[PDB]
Amino acid sequence: ARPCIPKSFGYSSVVCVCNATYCDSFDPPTFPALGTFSRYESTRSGRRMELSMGPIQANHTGTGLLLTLQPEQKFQKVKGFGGAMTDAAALNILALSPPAQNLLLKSYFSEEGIGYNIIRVPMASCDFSIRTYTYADTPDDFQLHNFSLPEEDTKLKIPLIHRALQLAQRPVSLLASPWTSPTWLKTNGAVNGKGSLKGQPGDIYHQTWARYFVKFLDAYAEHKLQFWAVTAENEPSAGLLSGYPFQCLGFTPEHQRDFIARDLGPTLANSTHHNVRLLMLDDQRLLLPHWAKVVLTDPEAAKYVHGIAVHWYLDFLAPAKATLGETHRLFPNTMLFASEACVGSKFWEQSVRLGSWDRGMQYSHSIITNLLYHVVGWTDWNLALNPEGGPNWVRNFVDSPIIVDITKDTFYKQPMFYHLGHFSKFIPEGSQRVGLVASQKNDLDAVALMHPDGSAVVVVLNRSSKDVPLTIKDPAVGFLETISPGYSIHTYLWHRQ
Ligand SMILES: *[C@H]1O[C@H](CO)[C@@H](O)[C@H](O)[C@H]1NC(C)=O
Repeated sequence: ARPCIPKSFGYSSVVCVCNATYCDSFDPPTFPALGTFSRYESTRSGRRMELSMGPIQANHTGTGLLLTLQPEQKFQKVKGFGGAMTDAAALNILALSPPAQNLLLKSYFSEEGIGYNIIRVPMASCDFSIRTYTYADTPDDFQLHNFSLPEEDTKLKIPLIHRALQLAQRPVSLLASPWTSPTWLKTNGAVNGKGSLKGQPGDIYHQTWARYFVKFLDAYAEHKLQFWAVTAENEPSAGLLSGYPFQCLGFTPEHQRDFIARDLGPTLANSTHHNVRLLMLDDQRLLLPHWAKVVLTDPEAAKYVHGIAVHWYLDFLAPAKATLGETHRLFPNTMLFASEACVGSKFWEQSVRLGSWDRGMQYSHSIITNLLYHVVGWTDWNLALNPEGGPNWVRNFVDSPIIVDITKDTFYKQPMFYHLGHFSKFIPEGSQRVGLVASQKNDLDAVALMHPDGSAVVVVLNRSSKDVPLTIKDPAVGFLETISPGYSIHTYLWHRQ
């Protein structure tokens, strides 16, 4: 029930200011009767997920673009939306006073916020850490007797995850991903650079690494936290590049295939955590469908892979059809999940641009393209970063939906936050993407889904500067007459009975 406190920092739009005693928020969900729709709108001009309502009439007065809901045409069901609880995000959140911390967590996970239901958790350190470390740095301890969780986990990440679940509107799913293994298991004996596991799949090195996954899950289970899934490795292709700066662990598609088939798969299966899902790839989509073909065409490996995790750098171009589309065609029964997204890597662009509407549009656009190409989930990177895009021990290069200003006990909600929210808040787990036919060529990006209870949700993004007259038809209800303003994003919701 609290509006956004706008503030400009010289970019295309504003950020919403939050501190220890104030943050913009929503009232509990209130669903209108059949014949009425709810519209949430955000615009570059300043509007932030503002709610309005209107009628769905039997008569059609519009003569422009028409989007027709086709509920009978069913597609993928949604797993959820969320972000990463990296060391950096945790450090930034915990730098605020407790009252502010709660307003930030509520913004993300609460019904008063945008209802995140997914949190990606790095297994030990990555570039968004203030130091390098793994859970077993003590050399040659192949039985992992000295495996343990550091302060980053027990004092920062875990307590914040518990608080998020507590505030959570919906059940939250945890996803774990490792960047590097202890250095004594790597060919190059370093946390980064070009290096992979030593030996070959099946040996003591590969068996210890797989055991590490189990140890990680055990440790977190001791802290009353269970995981929905883990990925086989974060960006496995990065560890094949000479001089790679961040923590990594190289795997060729063939190496991952064998590691999963011979080590990871069996090990997780024979553990008490057998129900945890295993996602392969967890890398850029331009590596598809090749990586998919190499791993999934091997029965011994395929039987352990539940889905394919993909990453994407919004600042770059990548054909979705040749990657996501082709991969779904070749393996229609293996879910596609976006495990990491980020923007601002442009060498000429600042890592953090407070109030950038473009970066927001890149987020919602990416989510729509993903949804239109079978993806069941979209996961952001760092939940929060400081004004310089840190802390990062190597270098700051990406933005974050929420920026924390510790010296002022305040945090800013970027347009990215709201563009993400237009989906995360209104698309609960179990929602199913359905048909939405455009009557003619247009400049809008749109997607329709059906909630588990049968109600409809349609997101419309206008990345152009011109207002677009629009009519949305639901065969069972009628016509919804509206207008998609230039540089705006809308989420429409309505009962179908
Ligand atoms: C920031 O939040 C409110 C809203 O603008 C502002 O009036 C106040 O000065 C700050 N709140 C506190 C006490 O931190």
